[PDB]
Parts: sequence; C-alpha cells; structure tokens
Amino acid sequence: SKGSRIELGDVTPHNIKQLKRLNQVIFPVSYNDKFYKDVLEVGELAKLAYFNDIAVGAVCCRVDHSQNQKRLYIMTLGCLAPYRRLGIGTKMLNHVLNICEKDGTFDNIYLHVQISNESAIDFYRKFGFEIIETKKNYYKRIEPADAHVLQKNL
Ligand SMILES: CC(=O)SCCNC(=O)CCNC(=O)[C@H](O)C(C)(C)COP(=O)(O)OP(=O)(O)OC[C@H]1O[C@@H](n2cnc3c(N)ncnc32)[C@H](O)[C@H]1OP(=O)(O)O
Repeated sequence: SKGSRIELGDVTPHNIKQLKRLNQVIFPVSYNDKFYKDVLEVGELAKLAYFNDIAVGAVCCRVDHSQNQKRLYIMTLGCLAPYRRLGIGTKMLNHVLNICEKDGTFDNIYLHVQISNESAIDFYRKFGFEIIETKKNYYKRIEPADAHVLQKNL
C-alpha cells in the first residue's frame, strides 16, 4: 500500500451518480433505481475506486441467505478498461474478502461471469474462486447468454 496511487472511498448520495455512470460503461447490463438505493444501505460492502484521485471503478456486494448458507454476492466489481491490470480489481476484491474474514460467519463468496469473459475468469481464479456451475440463459439480452458461477469457499 505504501505509495499506492489507488484508494477506495465511500459511496454516498453525493457520488452515487458517479457510481451509476461507471457501472453503465463497465457492465453490459443496466441496474434499476432500486439497485442504487440499496447500495447506500450496505455500508462498506460498496466502494468507489480512485486512481490518482479519479473515479475509475466500483464494487457493490450484498449478503445473500440462500442454500441455507450465508453468502456474500458480488453484484458488480470492475474498473474502466484503460485502467485495468494496475491492481485496482485486487484492491476492491481484497477489501471485500477482508470484510468476510473479519466477520467470520460467511460460508462463501460468489458471483456470475459471462462465459466469454476470459479476463474475469483468470482474475477470480487467481484468488481461489472456482467455477462451480455454468448457468445457461442467465442473461436475457446479451450474447453469450450463459454465465459461470464463480465461488470461493470461506
Ligand atoms: C457481465 C460480467 O461478466 S460482469 C462480472 C465480471 N466483471 C467484469 O466484467 C468487469 C470488467 N472487468 C474488469 O473490471 C477487470 O477486467 C477485472 C475486475 C476482472 C480485473 O480487474 P483489474 O484491475 O484489471 O485486475 P488486477 O490488475 O488487480 O489483476 C490482478 C490479477 O488478475 C489476473 N488478471 C487480470 N486481468 C487479466 C487478463 N486480462 N488476463 C489474464 N490475467 C488477468 C492476473 O493474474 C493478476 O495480476 P497481474 O498478472 O497483473 O499481476
């Protein structure tokens, strides 16, 4: 961290419009107004990422109680294409993993990744996520429609 050009910051009503703007560019699906209202209620489970003080990415997660487990679902985690491979993803993912580790009550953390997304698959597998399922027809309008479920056991 010493001398890093990357910092995470809180999401607030002042910068929620910035988060939406980033999400629009980065992710191929659009999120509704309820999504953005919810982000304001999850505390440290949502953050904006800054590179040299410029907002370039974001992470939004929620707690999911399914399969009789307590799970952390990564709804969105990403940064703008020109700033990729600079460790921003790592900073965001490590933040969420540290929240789970300090809580200690999570069974697993998981997300969906479109099957064509090789760089996301490489990235999550680096952190010990495993492809546990491939969901056919996960997306309704984009191609390929299929998504891998990537899960890390905690
Ligand atoms: C519709 C969907 O599928 S959404 C769910 C997936 N997320 C996205 O598609 C959002 C768009 N993508 C991104 O924002 C990025 O590509 C991310 C979040 C996946 C990775 O973020 P980055 O900031 O680029 O990752 P970071 O620089 O921390 O990468 C760390 C590690 O990941 C691995 N990695 C990351 N990107 C790549 C790549 N393109 N190719 C191979 N390995 C990669 C590397 O092993 C390793 O780092 P190093 O080899 O550079 O030391």
